[PDB]
Amino acid sequence: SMDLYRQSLEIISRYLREQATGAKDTKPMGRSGATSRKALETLRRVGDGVQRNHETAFQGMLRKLDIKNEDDVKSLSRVMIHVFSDGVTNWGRIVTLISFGAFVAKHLKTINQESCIEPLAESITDVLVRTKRDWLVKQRGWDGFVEFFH
Ligand SMILES: O=C(O)c1[nH]c2ccccc2c1CCCOc1cccc2ccccc12
Repeated sequence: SMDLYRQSLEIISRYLREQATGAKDTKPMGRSGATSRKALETLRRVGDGVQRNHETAFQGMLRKLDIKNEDDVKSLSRVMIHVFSDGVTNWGRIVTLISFGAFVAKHLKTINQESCIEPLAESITDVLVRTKRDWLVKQRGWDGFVEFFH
Protein backbone atom coordinates (compact mmCIF):
# COMPACT_ATOMS: atom_id res chain seq x y z
CA SER A 1 0.00 0.00 0.00
CA MET A 2 1.56 3.31 -1.16
CA ASP A 3 -0.40 5.28 1.48
CA LEU A 4 1.03 3.05 4.28
CA TYR A 5 4.50 3.44 2.66
CA ARG A 6 4.36 7.27 2.25
CA GLN A 7 2.94 7.75 5.81
CA SER A 8 5.54 5.36 7.32
CA LEU A 9 8.34 7.17 5.34
CA GLU A 10 7.41 10.56 6.80
CA ILE A 11 7.24 9.22 10.43
CA ILE A 12 10.56 7.24 10.15
CA SER A 13 12.57 9.91 8.22
CA ARG A 14 11.40 12.67 10.63
CA TYR A 15 12.45 10.61 13.71
CA LEU A 16 15.83 9.60 12.20
CA ARG A 17 16.59 13.24 11.11
CA GLU A 18 15.62 14.83 14.45
CA GLN A 19 17.59 12.20 16.49
CA ALA A 20 20.68 12.97 14.33
CA THR A 21 20.34 16.82 14.46
CA GLY A 22 18.93 17.10 18.01
CA ALA A 23 16.22 19.48 16.69
CA LYS A 24 12.56 18.58 15.90
CA ASP A 25 10.98 19.66 12.57
CA THR A 26 7.93 22.07 12.60
CA LYS A 27 4.40 20.63 13.33
CA PRO A 28 2.93 20.51 9.67
CA MET A 29 3.37 17.11 7.85
CA GLY A 30 1.93 15.73 4.54
CA ARG A 31 -1.27 13.66 3.95
CA SER A 32 -3.02 12.42 7.17
CA GLY A 33 -0.59 14.44 9.37
CA ALA A 34 -2.72 14.39 12.58
CA THR A 35 -2.19 10.58 12.98
CA SER A 36 1.50 10.96 11.87
CA ARG A 37 2.17 13.73 14.46
CA LYS A 38 0.66 11.50 17.22
CA ALA A 39 2.74 8.48 15.93
CA LEU A 40 5.99 10.58 15.91
CA GLU A 41 5.20 11.72 19.50
CA THR A 42 4.70 8.13 20.80
CA LEU A 43 7.78 7.01 18.77
CA ARG A 44 9.96 9.70 20.60
CA ARG A 45 8.68 8.39 24.03
CA VAL A 46 8.92 4.58 23.40
CA GLY A 47 11.91 4.84 21.00
CA ASP A 48 14.06 6.90 23.40
CA GLY A 49 13.36 4.31 26.17
CA VAL A 50 14.29 1.39 23.83
CA GLN A 51 17.65 3.10 22.92
CA ARG A 52 18.46 3.41 26.70
CA ASN A 53 17.21 -0.11 27.55
CA HIS A 54 19.14 -1.83 24.70
CA GLU A 55 22.22 0.49 24.65
CA THR A 56 24.76 -2.42 24.97
CA ALA A 57 22.98 -4.52 22.23
CA PHE A 58 22.74 -1.46 19.90
CA GLN A 59 26.46 -0.68 20.55
CA GLY A 60 27.33 -4.35 19.74
CA MET A 61 25.25 -4.40 16.51
CA LEU A 62 26.74 -1.01 15.41
CA ARG A 63 30.31 -2.43 15.86
CA LYS A 64 29.33 -5.62 13.89
CA LEU A 65 27.91 -3.52 10.99
CA ASP A 66 31.25 -1.57 10.79
CA ILE A 67 29.64 1.41 8.90
CA LYS A 68 32.32 3.59 7.25
CA ASN A 69 30.79 4.82 3.94
CA GLU A 70 27.63 5.13 1.72
CA ASP A 71 28.21 1.58 0.34
CA ASP A 72 28.07 0.05 3.87
CA VAL A 73 24.66 1.79 4.44
CA LYS A 74 23.13 0.07 1.34
CA SER A 75 24.56 -3.40 2.24
CA LEU A 76 22.59 -3.09 5.60
CA SER A 77 19.20 -4.18 4.14
CA ARG A 78 20.62 -7.79 3.88
CA VAL A 79 21.07 -8.09 7.78
CA MET A 80 17.97 -5.94 8.40
CA ILE A 81 15.68 -8.32 6.46
CA HIS A 82 17.48 -11.38 8.05
CA VAL A 83 17.05 -10.28 11.72
CA PHE A 84 13.59 -8.63 11.27
CA SER A 85 11.84 -11.24 9.02
CA ASP A 86 12.57 -14.23 11.33
CA GLY A 87 10.39 -14.64 14.43
CA VAL A 88 7.29 -12.87 15.73
CA THR A 89 5.70 -9.59 14.54
CA ASN A 90 4.51 -7.01 17.16
CA TRP A 91 4.70 -3.18 17.77
CA GLY A 92 7.69 -3.64 20.13
CA ARG A 93 9.78 -5.23 17.36
CA ILE A 94 8.74 -2.42 14.93
CA VAL A 95 9.84 0.25 17.52
CA THR A 96 13.18 -1.69 17.94
CA LEU A 97 13.79 -1.67 14.10
CA ILE A 98 13.08 2.15 13.99
CA SER A 99 14.97 3.02 17.28
CA PHE A 100 18.04 1.20 15.94
CA GLY A 101 17.66 3.28 12.76
CA ALA A 102 17.87 6.42 14.99
CA PHE A 103 20.93 4.96 16.83
CA VAL A 104 22.62 4.33 13.38
CA ALA A 105 21.58 7.84 12.10
CA LYS A 106 23.44 9.50 15.05
CA HIS A 107 26.60 7.45 14.16
CA LEU A 108 26.24 8.54 10.48
CA LYS A 109 26.34 12.25 11.54
CA THR A 110 29.50 11.45 13.60
CA ILE A 111 31.30 9.87 10.56
CA ASN A 112 30.20 12.74 8.16
CA GLN A 113 27.67 10.47 6.40
CA GLU A 114 24.53 12.56 7.30
CA SER A 115 23.44 12.43 3.60
CA CYS A 116 22.91 8.64 4.14
CA ILE A 117 20.21 9.18 6.87
CA GLU A 118 17.35 9.61 4.25
CA PRO A 119 18.37 6.47 2.17
CA LEU A 120 18.65 4.54 5.51
CA ALA A 121 15.12 5.76 6.61
CA GLU A 122 13.87 4.79 3.12
CA SER A 123 15.42 1.26 3.42
CA ILE A 124 13.81 0.71 6.92
CA THR A 125 10.38 2.01 5.63
CA ASP A 126 10.59 -0.30 2.57
CA VAL A 127 11.57 -3.45 4.62
CA LEU A 128 8.84 -2.71 7.23
CA VAL A 129 5.88 -2.08 4.84
CA ARG A 130 6.97 -4.74 2.25
CA THR A 131 7.35 -7.62 4.83
CA LYS A 132 4.55 -6.56 7.30
CA ARG A 133 1.83 -5.01 4.98
CA ASP A 134 -1.11 -7.33 6.01
CA TRP A 135 -0.34 -7.25 9.79
CA LEU A 136 -0.09 -3.40 9.62
CA VAL A 137 -3.49 -3.16 7.76
CA LYS A 138 -5.10 -5.48 10.41
CA GLN A 139 -3.79 -3.22 13.24
CA ARG A 140 -5.15 -0.11 11.37
CA GLY A 141 -1.59 1.11 10.67
CA TRP A 142 -0.17 4.03 12.70
CA ASP A 143 -3.54 4.56 14.51
CA GLY A 144 -3.08 1.15 16.19
CA PHE A 145 0.58 1.97 17.07
CA VAL A 146 -0.58 5.10 19.07
CA GLU A 147 -3.44 3.08 20.77
CA PHE A 148 -1.12 0.14 21.69
CA PHE A 149 1.34 2.45 23.54
CA HIS A 150 -1.38 4.80 25.00
O1 LIG B 1 13.91 -7.29 16.18
C1 LIG B 1 14.99 -7.57 16.68
O2 LIG B 1 15.22 -8.74 17.32
C2 LIG B 1 16.18 -6.76 16.72
N1 LIG B 1 17.26 -7.09 17.51
C3 LIG B 1 18.26 -6.17 17.37
C4 LIG B 1 19.49 -6.11 18.00
C5 LIG B 1 20.30 -5.04 17.70
C6 LIG B 1 19.88 -4.09 16.79
C7 LIG B 1 18.65 -4.16 16.16
C8 LIG B 1 17.82 -5.22 16.46
C9 LIG B 1 16.51 -5.60 16.05
C10 LIG B 1 15.67 -4.86 15.07
C11 LIG B 1 15.54 -5.56 13.73
C12 LIG B 1 16.78 -5.54 12.86
O3 LIG B 1 17.26 -4.20 12.84
C13 LIG B 1 18.43 -3.98 12.11
C14 LIG B 1 19.42 -4.94 11.89
C15 LIG B 1 20.56 -4.62 11.20
C16 LIG B 1 20.73 -3.34 10.71
C17 LIG B 1 19.75 -2.39 10.92
C18 LIG B 1 19.94 -1.11 10.44
C19 LIG B 1 18.99 -0.13 10.68
C20 LIG B 1 17.85 -0.42 11.39
C21 LIG B 1 17.65 -1.70 11.86
C22 LIG B 1 18.60 -2.69 11.63
